[PDB]
Amino acid sequence: SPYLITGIPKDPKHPLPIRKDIDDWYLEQTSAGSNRIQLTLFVEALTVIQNRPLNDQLSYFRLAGIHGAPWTEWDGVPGGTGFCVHNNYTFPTWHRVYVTLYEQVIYEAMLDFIKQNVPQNGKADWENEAKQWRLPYWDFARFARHGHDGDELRLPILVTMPMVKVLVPGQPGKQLSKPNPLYRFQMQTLMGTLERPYAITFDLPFDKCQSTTKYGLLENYNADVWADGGQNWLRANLALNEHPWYQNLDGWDSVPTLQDMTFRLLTTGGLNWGEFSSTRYDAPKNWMNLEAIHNNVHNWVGGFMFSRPGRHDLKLWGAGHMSSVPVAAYDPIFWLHHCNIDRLTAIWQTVNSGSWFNDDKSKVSKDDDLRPFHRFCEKTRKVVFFRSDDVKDWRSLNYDYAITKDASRIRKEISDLYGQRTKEVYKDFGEEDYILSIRYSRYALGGKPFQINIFFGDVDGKDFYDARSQNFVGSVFNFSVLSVSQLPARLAVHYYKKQNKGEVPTPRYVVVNSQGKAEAEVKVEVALHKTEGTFYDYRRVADGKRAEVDDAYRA
Amino acid sequence: GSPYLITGIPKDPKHPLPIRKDIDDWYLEQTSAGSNRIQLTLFVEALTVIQNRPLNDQLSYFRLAGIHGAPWTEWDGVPGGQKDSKGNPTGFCVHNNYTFPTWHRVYVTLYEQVIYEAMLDFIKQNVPQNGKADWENEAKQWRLPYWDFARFARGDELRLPILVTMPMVKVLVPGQPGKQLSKPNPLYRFQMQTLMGTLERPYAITSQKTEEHGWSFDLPFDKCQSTTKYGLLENYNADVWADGGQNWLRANLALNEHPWYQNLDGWDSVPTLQDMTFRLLTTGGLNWGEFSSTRYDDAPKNWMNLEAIHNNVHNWVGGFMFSRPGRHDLKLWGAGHMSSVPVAAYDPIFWLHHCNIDRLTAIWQTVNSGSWFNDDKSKVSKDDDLRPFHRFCEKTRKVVFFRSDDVKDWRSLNYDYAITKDASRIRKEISDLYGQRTKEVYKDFGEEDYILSIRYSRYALGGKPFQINIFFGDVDGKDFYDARSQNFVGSVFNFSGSLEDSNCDKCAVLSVSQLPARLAVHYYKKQNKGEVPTPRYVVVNSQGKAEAEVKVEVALHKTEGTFYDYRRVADGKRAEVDDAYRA
Ligand SMILES: [Cu+2]
Ligand SMILES: [Cu+2]
Ligand SMILES: [Cu+2]
Ligand SMILES: [Cu+2]
Repeated sequence: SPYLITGIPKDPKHPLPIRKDIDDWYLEQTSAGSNRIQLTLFVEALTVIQNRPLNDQLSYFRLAGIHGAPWTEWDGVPGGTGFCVHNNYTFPTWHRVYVTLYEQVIYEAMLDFIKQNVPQNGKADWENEAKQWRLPYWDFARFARHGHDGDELRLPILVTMPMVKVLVPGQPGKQLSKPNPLYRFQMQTLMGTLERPYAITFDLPFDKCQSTTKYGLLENYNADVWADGGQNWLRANLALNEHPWYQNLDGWDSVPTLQDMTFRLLTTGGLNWGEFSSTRYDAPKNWMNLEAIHNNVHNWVGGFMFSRPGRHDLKLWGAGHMSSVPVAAYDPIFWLHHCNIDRLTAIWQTVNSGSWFNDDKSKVSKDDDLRPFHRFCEKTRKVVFFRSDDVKDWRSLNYDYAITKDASRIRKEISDLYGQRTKEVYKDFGEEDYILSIRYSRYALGGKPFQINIFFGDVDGKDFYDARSQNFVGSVFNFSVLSVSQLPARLAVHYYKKQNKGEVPTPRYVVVNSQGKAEAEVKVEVALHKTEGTFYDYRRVADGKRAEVDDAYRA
Repeated sequence: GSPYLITGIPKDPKHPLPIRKDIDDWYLEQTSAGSNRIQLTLFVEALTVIQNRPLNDQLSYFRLAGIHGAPWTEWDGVPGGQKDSKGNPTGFCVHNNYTFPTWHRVYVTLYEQVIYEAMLDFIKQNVPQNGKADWENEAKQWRLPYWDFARFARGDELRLPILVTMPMVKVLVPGQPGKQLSKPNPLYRFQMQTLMGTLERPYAITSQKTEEHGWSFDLPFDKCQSTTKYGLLENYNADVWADGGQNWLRANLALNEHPWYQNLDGWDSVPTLQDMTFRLLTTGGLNWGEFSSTRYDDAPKNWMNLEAIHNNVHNWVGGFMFSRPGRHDLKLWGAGHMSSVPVAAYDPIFWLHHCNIDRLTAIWQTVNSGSWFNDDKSKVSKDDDLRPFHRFCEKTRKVVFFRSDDVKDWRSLNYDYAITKDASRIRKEISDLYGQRTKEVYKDFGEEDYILSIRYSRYALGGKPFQINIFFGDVDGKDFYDARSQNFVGSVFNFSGSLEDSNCDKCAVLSVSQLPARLAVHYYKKQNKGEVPTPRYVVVNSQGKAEAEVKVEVALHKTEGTFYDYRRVADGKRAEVDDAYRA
């Protein structure tokens, strides 16, 4: 302390190693053409980091603690209202440094593991693998690879495995199945009981969790179930593949909204940095932003609803860490999600070279200290805080992405990964585009999170939640001066028009809280906009209206 | 060593006949203000010890579970490797025969006894001298809790036990009052150190894929290190199958299966499992052969049987479909150990399920006291050796196998159930626990009853499992699976295994179930001008495809007045599905 964040140190033998897609990396590592060493190193190093004591500021707990709860100091920097930047233009750059911190800590732990565990004849080889390793990213917008015995988005293979097989150093040809540190983070006692001042202690019972969970916290189950609510990865995958309700009807092709949004984000030109970088709002075509997409992914991975009114056999609710800004960083997938958010930023930067804190709005924030992150400044000869300009070129942190390495085919790569399905399905219909604009206050529920669901047509007063809900079009999640997001609406409008003799729909919205109830006093500005031509001159064509729900479902 | 005499927990005169408690009530008591938490600690610690015993210890968890089915080895000196008349591997368990309840009664007792013996060891080893008397007192009161699968958990719904849904559980630290430690919960799952397909010879869990003859399973159980509920799905990386998880919410959903229409607005629901259980316990006049088994030997009202209900619960807890054809974002399939005869006993909930099956047998015996292997068909099986379970015959002074008469009075094994101890109240208790909701919902409609009869062959797919789904109305050709499927009425699961005739001479059978249909008929009539529905059936395999060649006799029957004299009113017909969904 101060812990100097440098990125993995430069070695001439390892020029700008890449952060790989975690699925591609896992498949590579578990093939006979791999020594399986990088997999073993990541698992063993992250296990050590997770098991470190709380007084160790490089423990997993304390590293995750930087983001939000328990709101303590870190690296001598006063804390406590966490350190993470949200709803501001430094959202991408603060998180760029945070991810690099995690990567660097893991690398250092890998080197220690080698020193304590690897025989002499293997040390050079194991060190060599550690120096080439970079933190993989979870490509949340790319169709998963599978046997096809359709295509869908998925959580990483590794995140869905409670156990993982790794090498046993010193015993050639021997492998052992061990608990997988990417599956969850678990402490030895409930997090609400940790020694002061680190206790996690909220309208979700995170104090009653020993393990991080995805969708595992539901009301009206015994509280001891919450100690480890499990990883409902199939449910998370379902949420990640959110799309309009009509697409589940026979005869229609589906397009995951997350992929459509990500394709739009990467291919739409002309945004300034303030528009791209954040939900912050002090041109609705420009409201598709990195942070809003990131917010929905948090929601879809973790779940935010603890309850639902009424009677339901099929229960699609359930809450978990990733939906909650104070505790999301405890879930190991947090870091892989943010690794991809960093990749998306790098891609956008590559195809928008001039647009860096350029506009009058974001310019104010450019020189913000990115607390609590320290580095040694070459220009002033002293320890300072990171600033956004320090990480404009992510390569200065000694990592890269394949997609930005060979950027000569970047637009082709973007289309191949994120645009094929959208184009395939859109091309069946007329050359017009529709988008939804959404503007809200993140503070509208006193700071509490909520979800804004939009519908075209009649709203089921007892089912206004998800893609299973009649006439659902899409959602915007308040992960928590206004905030904005954008949704694709082209295909949902087409369907509505087919049922309603060509009429444009009124966007109807419901604001849903963590109890699954509709909030009547949260203002949301929603509008539908149309342009001629396909997205790959928008005009407002319908104003939003709040939908009513059943009395028992009202907050 | 051998023989291991199965006696039940030894008699302690301080506590003459302790009760096997409802596992949720017991857990709630053990964690409530006022409780010492000693029994919970003992069960967790003892079961953990048993689970960690080596494969060559026949009292290890693995070897006890191994008695039921795979890997089909010897136990207590009784040889394994049995093959049925078609060459299929067969284990010791009895299915589709009238000794189904009595074989399993002894099996559950074995488990309980082994756990109790491990509790005494734990106390002698870990508990300080000044606390040994108190801990021994609790161990001697403990009996294996039952999972009441048909009781609303504390709207109302059926649920897996609280304890089974907890990956971790807090237990006492013996030498330190007030102190607890969270430990992995041995009731959540059973996990070995390697994939079960790679265990030391001869214990590996392997299918007949590289065997000389027979069929046993095709789900990738050889690729599991842990037992799983709904965790095995096709088109995911095989490393996910090492531990597919406990999808307990999905299991709860299956356990609450009811007709499709009940999810529409304005309708009250009744869980079919509870309605079936209430019918099973209250319908008079069945003989032992009718009650005890799915086995049919040559009146549909008497086709509601213990084994069929048990079969459906196996399916609902574990899942049996590995895949589904076509495009589906919401994935309701997924398979696991409890659906599969060869490996179900590895899942710790198996024993709690069978504990309740034993309790249901005891309840039924209590209110049908003159019906014990009483009919010509079942009397033939009364004296079968319940291999591999040994006991001492006092009369001949030799070790013999258990036989059904030895366990007619379960109290001879030194346990009881609250519901059979206070027998004067038994019918009121059955109503309070299993009948209140059925009666409240039925009362809104006409005074008449409808039931579906189902007769099938367990061996229709060469031993493979399948599920028979019944519908009233048009069947969705891409969705013919469960309560989410349009017009679904109910299901019958073929908990399939070998022919279990290994000892028969070479030179020398149908199954039945019954479904409630009253409420579904009411809804169908409401949508079709009062028309009586033709039951439509689809036979579904593990790949989620319809088997057109599996023959099923389905009929709808009606009586005047409520069940709490049936006449056939419609015959069933097979429904076709989409071409891509056809086997
Ligand atoms: Cu953040
Ligand atoms: Cu985030
Ligand atoms: Cu059995
Ligand atoms: Cu069974």
